[PDB]
Amino acid sequence: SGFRKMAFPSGKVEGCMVQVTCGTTTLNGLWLDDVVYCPRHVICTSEDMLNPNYEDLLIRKSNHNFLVQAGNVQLRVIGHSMQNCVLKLKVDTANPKTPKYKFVRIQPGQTFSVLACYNGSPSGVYQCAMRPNFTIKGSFLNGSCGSVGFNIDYDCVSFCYMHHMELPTGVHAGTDLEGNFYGPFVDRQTAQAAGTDTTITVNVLAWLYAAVINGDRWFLNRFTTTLNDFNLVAMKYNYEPLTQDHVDILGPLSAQTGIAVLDMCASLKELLQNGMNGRTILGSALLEDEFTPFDVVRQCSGVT
Amino acid sequence: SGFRKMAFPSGKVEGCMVQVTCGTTTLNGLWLDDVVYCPRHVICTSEDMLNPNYEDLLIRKSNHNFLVQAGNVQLRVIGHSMQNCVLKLKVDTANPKTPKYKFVRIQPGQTFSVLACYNGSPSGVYQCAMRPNFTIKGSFLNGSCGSVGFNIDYDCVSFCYMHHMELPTGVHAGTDLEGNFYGPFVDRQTAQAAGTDTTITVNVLAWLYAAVINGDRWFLNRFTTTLNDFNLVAMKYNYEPLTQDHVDILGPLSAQTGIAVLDMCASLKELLQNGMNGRTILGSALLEDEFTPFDVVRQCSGVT
Ligand SMILES: O=C(Cc1cncc2ccccc12)N(CCC1CCCCC1)Cc1cccs1
Ligand SMILES: O=C(Cc1cncc2ccccc12)N(CCC1CCCCC1)Cc1cccs1
Repeated sequence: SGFRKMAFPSGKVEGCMVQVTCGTTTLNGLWLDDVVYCPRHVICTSEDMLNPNYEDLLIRKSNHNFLVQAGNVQLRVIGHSMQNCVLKLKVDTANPKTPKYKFVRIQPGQTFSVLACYNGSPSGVYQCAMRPNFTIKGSFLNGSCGSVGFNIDYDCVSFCYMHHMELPTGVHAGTDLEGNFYGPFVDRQTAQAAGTDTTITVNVLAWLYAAVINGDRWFLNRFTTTLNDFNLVAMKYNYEPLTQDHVDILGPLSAQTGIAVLDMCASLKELLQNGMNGRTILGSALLEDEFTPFDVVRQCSGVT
Repeated sequence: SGFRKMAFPSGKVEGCMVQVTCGTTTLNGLWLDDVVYCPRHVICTSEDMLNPNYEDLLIRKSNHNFLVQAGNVQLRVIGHSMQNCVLKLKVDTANPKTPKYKFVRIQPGQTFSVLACYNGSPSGVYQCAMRPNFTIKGSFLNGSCGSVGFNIDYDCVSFCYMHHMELPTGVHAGTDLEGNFYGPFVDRQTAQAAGTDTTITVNVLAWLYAAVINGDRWFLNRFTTTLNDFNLVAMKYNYEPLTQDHVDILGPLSAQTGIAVLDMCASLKELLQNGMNGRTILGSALLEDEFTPFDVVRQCSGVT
């Protein structure tokens, strides 16, 4: 029992973190096989960020201008290319610690673990989610760029995010491991507003199911609702619309607790309309939306 | 910017996790050098837990009754002893992945990372704190015993906790790596009530400092208070008394923000007396107490 914001063990990803320096800029790189993946803004100075032309800036760089350090040993760069907003630095040594891996592009509402790094060294691990506005509410300081987001399925590490940016609003933006930004963000130091940060309804429902499993049942009411009625209330409260795909995805949690999905929706509806009244659910005073139904099942079953 | 409940990278501790089986009971062990540390209740059946006499139960066990598996390879047990509530299983192979380590006994209010394990395999990592009542609010299922709590200082892993128990209240109890329980808990399946779970005031103040650094300043008021006046309010709200040692420990955060410790105490006092009014601080609707002043500084500075 007990329910925690849990991240995947970071060991497999720590073994991939390297330091990439280009000129006076230093950030993190991900070393998988004989390729080092890093944000392309490693080639920029702070002044360049206002209006960078990456292709032109890259012309003035050669393999030897990219310094890659794994531990206290330097890696030899034998090739370099730009794929969208990431640079692929081909090195002469395959990473002996390369885990089994995939590059996946996640959807909003999907959660992942981040291994925050500075100078190629891991400093911390936390769990977060891709917000519906395509931002992540991370914890990143200057130099954290190149830190990655990932999920683990037994032994396979699915890399889904690479950190690139902090918007003026203090939220974060980044790309998948192919260099494509999540959302409409660009790697320029320019006015970029995130968009409405809606609550991930399916994740809130999953977390309400986790609360019932773990004993917090005070919020359970005697009502039920329909998808349409529930969505009228969800829209008013800046909650994402709930689909039949979401109801289907909550099926196993519905079965384990004996609580139909639409009954849990009615309980959520009253929590939105009446507030918590100074009460908590799993030690939280707000409705948590950064646990997917898969995370709730994984944590409550004990997947290793 | 951004502030997250961050755990230490778990890699160094993942390399120590082994599976210990005795008879029909299986739990986790910590393999450091040629010794495997595990809860002594690995020798008990579910029936034995009601009234175990560990010394007598242990007499019927020999080195060969303890099965240690690291990965898919079995380790040879060449010696066994009971130190308080942990068993030390001497194996014939020193762990090739032993990090630099210490066994420390933490105080209440101190935070640590837990690598939750099942069958010697890591399943997740989260950050928690030793509560003032000596319980931990973890996330542990049956089979999680032997999972450890730790802190990392650069390359040294300080092991501070080993999971043993879940109290009827759903909270957790465990020992330091010498087998001594935190608090008055015993490894018996018997009625054990935790005691008042007070809020760690010094940690709440540290987190209020983190909020100011990260831009959430709405709670800052025009008042100040004294340690005695503040403590009269803190007692009423089940908050731990604040000492001059705590004020001293908050000095660097006070300096970085320009906010005197007693001014932050007055802000906290009004938050306790008036509530949040539907507002949040670092995306939380309650006052967070599981970040020490050291954690706030570490996260805000970027210690690797
Ligand atoms: O946002 C960052 C990094 C960053 C990330 N997370 C958190 C940050 C916190 C503080 C400062 C910076 C942070 N950029 C890079 C900073 C420069 C450092 C020197 C060399 C040239 C880049 C600016 C842009 C990238 C893309 C579009 S604007
Ligand atoms: O509390 C646990 C483990 C546990 C921990 N965290 C979470 C748990 C969740 C569910 C069940 C159990 C949990 N004990 C061990 C369970 C037995 C399993 C079979 C063999 C004999 C022991 C009972 C006691 C230990 C000390 C005093 S009473």
